[PDB]
Amino acid sequence: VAQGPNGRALAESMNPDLLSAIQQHISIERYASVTYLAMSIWCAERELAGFYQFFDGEAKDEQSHAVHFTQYLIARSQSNDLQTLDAPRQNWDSLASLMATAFQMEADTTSSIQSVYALAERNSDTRTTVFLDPLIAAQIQSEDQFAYLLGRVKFANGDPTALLVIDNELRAGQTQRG
Amino acid sequence: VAQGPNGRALAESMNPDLLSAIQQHISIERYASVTYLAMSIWCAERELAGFYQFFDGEAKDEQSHAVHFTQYLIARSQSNDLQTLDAPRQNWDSLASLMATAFQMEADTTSSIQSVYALAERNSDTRTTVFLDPLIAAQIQSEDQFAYLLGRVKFANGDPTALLVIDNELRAGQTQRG
Amino acid sequence: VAQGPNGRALAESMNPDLLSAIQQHISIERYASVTYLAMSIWCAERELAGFYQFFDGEAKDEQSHAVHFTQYLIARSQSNDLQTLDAPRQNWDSLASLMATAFQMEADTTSSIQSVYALAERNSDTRTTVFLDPLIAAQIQSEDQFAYLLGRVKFANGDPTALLVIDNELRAGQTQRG
Amino acid sequence: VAQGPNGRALAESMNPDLLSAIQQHISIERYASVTYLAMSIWCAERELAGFYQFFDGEAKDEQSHAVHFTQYLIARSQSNDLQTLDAPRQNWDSLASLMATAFQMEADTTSSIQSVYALAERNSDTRTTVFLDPLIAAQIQSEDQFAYLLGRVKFANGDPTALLVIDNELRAGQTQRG
Ligand SMILES: [Cl-]
Ligand SMILES: [Cl-]
Ligand SMILES: [Cl-]
Ligand SMILES: [Cl-]
Ligand SMILES: [Cl-]
Ligand SMILES: [Cl-]
Ligand SMILES: [Cl-]
Ligand SMILES: [Cl-]
Ligand code: NA
Ligand code: NA
Ligand code: NA
Ligand code: NA
Ligand code: NA
Ligand code: NA
Ligand code: NA
Ligand code: NA
Ligand code: NA
Repeated sequence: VAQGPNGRALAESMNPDLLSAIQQHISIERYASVTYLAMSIWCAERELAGFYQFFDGEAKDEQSHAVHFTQYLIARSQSNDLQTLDAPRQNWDSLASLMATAFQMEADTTSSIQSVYALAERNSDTRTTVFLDPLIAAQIQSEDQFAYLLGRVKFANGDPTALLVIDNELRAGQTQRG
Repeated sequence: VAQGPNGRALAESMNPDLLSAIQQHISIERYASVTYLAMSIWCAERELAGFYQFFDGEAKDEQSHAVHFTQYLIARSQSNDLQTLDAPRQNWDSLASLMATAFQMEADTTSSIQSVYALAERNSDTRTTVFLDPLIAAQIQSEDQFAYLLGRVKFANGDPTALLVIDNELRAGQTQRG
Repeated sequence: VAQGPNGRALAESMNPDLLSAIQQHISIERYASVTYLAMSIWCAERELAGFYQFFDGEAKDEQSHAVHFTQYLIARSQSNDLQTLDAPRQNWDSLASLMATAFQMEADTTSSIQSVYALAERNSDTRTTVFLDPLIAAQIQSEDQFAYLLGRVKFANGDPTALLVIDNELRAGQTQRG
Repeated sequence: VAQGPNGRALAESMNPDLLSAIQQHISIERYASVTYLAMSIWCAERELAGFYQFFDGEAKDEQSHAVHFTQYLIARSQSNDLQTLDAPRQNWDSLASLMATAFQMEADTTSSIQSVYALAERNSDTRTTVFLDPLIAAQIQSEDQFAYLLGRVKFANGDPTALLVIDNELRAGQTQRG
């Protein structure tokens, strides 16, 4: 029995390019987390309490997704490498603009997973494509969700009354098409 | 065992300046109470039933805070001196203007406590700073709350529809960022 | 009514030095969080599942403490400024060495709060000293806790059997003197 | 409607190489089962009752996994071919050595599935890759589990006290990082 780079028994070696890609993806999700935290603060600063609560939860959920990846590396007997985290964006001119960045962030998170997925396929790492499959499924749901929130906010067309209505929807947990 | 000015056994004498400051602070909170009553009436007069209910409760709560201070003086064996209460403001041009006065009233209430706090520190009255600590903590929450209500009302920008939505929020007990 | 730097109604201006100190303290706690995450990974890599679970929870709790500070700034109508997060330490020669760093991290977190506290006292910011008081109280408990965990691990003197026993204690939630 | 080789209606023909690979994989899992039975006996012979119980359950679970594959062949209207089963290994010099073989057995089971998976991809048999996906997911968990058990036993470094502690963990059902 061989030992992996993190010292645990090694079921199957991992290509160093694939390892690096996963470690960077973990950074992407950690960065998405602090971005959603930044977005929650922006919403709180404008009394959009429902949006604040929503993004506070998204930040915690994205961090969980990141930790889920660190557990996979542990499971594969690979080393983790927790990286420097950039500061998030913190200023937006409108809620519509914030939601556009949020949607883009979710889509970019999926692109990162897709990048890791294709590397794993090239390396015939079937453990990793299997591991990623449900995360892609969740990303589809999140993209559908954030398209819904962005589109609904854009439909409001900057009217405060409509944005207060949506804010209250979010506070109630009405965050998807359902 | 010595007797305090109110006739009870005296654990520790209180500086007369500090006593006067507390007695005046009690007046401040009694005045905040009748102000919130005035504000509840203004809201009722305009069918803003949620705001009416909110301010009716604030008036009762502020009175309780005032009585809490009278109990402290009793506990310190100091005399109370319930003072003349000025008439409150009773006219505003808009709900936004009313909420501005309400926010200012809460902040001014905190300033009064801060004034008492600094006097107690000068007099090394640790009973009094300890007694005031949780009241300052509550004031932070109230300031955060009234900033939320004021900001949300200002966001409405005088639109009746938005103000009816917020009114209904208040009736439901949705009065903070949460 | 004046507006604070984050745009909300301003109950009382905050000195920019104090603001900066709080913003940096938020970074300290965010850094403590990712450090505990790093520590949880190290423990998982060595099959110390109880220590892994403990530090996984500490990481989430420290993040919550950080967010609690961001809410205070919101409450004070001050701007947040979420900063770059350094990479954590990730390598230790022994569990005893890891626990030493963990203890030091908790103590350094308290020192940071103490630094903010003294600045607030200089500025007579009683809202902030009151806000910090329960956090200092929690830090005392955490320091007592981490002294217990470190001392118990040191008592084991590197014996694997003893460390497995303690590991199982941690998995069960036995993490303090009780 | 055509009939498959086992006589049932045939939804889609299967390449004979892929069929043979699955039939041999069934043998692999049947062999893993009897190996874990052998391992349970070795542990029972040395009064390691927790390890005995663990491996007794693993043997039954591995047999279930094997039968799950036979059901897939039935579902695909393909013939099963239950093969001669070799005798398992039955002697080890230490629990650490036994656990090394167990870990290797789990990893080799995954390699067999990976081999079948790649054959199915070459044959564009999407039913089979889909069928295998959750089994690969389970194998990741089992590899993580057996790395944990092996690493924990190795950490004990042959000390009977530590091995008794771990034995009791296994009897309680504490068999993973959790
Ligand atoms: Cl908008
Ligand atoms: Cl951006
Ligand atoms: Cl208005
Ligand atoms: Cl006025
Ligand atoms: Cl140690
Ligand atoms: Cl260090
Ligand atoms: Cl051994
Ligand atoms: Cl062998
Ligand atoms: Na902001
Ligand atoms: Na980054
Ligand atoms: Na009136
Ligand atoms: Na008065
Ligand atoms: Na490590
Ligand atoms: Na940092
Ligand atoms: Na204090
Ligand atoms: Na035997
Ligand atoms: Na065989």
